[PDB]
Amino acid sequence: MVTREEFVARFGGVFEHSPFIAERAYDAGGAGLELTAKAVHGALCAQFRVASEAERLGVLRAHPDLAGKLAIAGELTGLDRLSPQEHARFTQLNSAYTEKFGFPFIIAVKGLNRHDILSAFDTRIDNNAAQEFATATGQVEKIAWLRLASMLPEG
Amino acid sequence: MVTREEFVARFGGVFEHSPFIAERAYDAGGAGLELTAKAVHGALCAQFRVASEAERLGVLRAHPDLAGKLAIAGELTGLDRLSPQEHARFTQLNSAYTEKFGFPFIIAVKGLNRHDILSAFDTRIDNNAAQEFATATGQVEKIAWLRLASMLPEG
Repeated sequence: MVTREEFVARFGGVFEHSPFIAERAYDAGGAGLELTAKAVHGALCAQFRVASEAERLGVLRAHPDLAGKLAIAGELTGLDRLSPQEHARFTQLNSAYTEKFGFPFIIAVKGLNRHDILSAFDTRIDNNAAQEFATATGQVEKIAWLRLASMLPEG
Repeated sequence: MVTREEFVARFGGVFEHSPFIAERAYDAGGAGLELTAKAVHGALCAQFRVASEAERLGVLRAHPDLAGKLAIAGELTGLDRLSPQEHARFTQLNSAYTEKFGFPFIIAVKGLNRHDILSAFDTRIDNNAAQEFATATGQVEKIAWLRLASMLPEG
C-alpha cells in the first residue's frame, strides 16, 4: 500500500518544487493508481490543470532553467557536447526570456539538439503572455511525463 | 568583460539555489577570473567556506535529492538503468537520511553505480551530525566542480 508520505516523496518533485500537486493527487485517490507513468502522469496533470492560475504560475516560476538542467546532467554523464560559449548563450537567452515573461524558458529537451532549442527560443520570445503561458504549461507537463517515464513502467 | 548580472546568472546555480555565493564571489573580484572550472570553482568554494554555518546549512538544505537529479537526467538521456523499485529505494533512503540529519543525502555521482551509492548511504547514516556536515559540505563542493567542469575548460 502506498502511504501519503511515500507518494508525495516519490512524486512531489515531478512538478519541480511543487509537492502540493502530489498532495492533492493523493487526496483524489492516488494510492489506488496503477504505478505506471501513464496513470500517475494523468493524475498529476489533473491536479496541475485544476490549480488556480496563480498556482500554475508558481509552478512555471519554480521550474529549473536549461543551464541548471545541463549542469545536473554533467554530474552524471548533442546537448552533452556544448561549448563554454553555447552554455553561456543558453544562460543569456534564458535571462532575456524571463525578463519578458517572468518565468524561465521551459522546454522538454529529450531528443533535441542545440539548434532545436535556439529555434524554439526564436519562435517563442516573439509570442504574447497568453501564448507562452499555454506553451510553457504544455512543456511542464511534458517534462512530467518524461520524468515519470524514467521512474515507472509506461503503461 | 563579465558584468555582475551575467556572472551571477551564470554561476548562481552552481551551488543550487544559492546565488549569494556567486554575488559575493563577484564582489571579491570574480570578473578578473580566468573562466576555467579550476579558477571559478576556487572562487566559489572560497565564498562557501567563509559563509556563516547557518548559510552553509542553507546550501545543504537547498540541494536536490538524488531522485530529483535522476529525473532531470531522464529528461535528457548504471544509474541510467534503475528499477522502478530502485528509484523508490533511493527516495526512501533519502527520507530516512533527511529525517536524521535535516538535509538531503548529498553525493557526487559521476562514475558511481547503484552499489556505490547504497554503500555510501550505509556508512553515512551511521555518522553523527558533525561528521555528515563535513562530508555533505565536501560533496557539495565536489558537485560544484563537476558542474563547472561541464560548462568551462578545466584549467
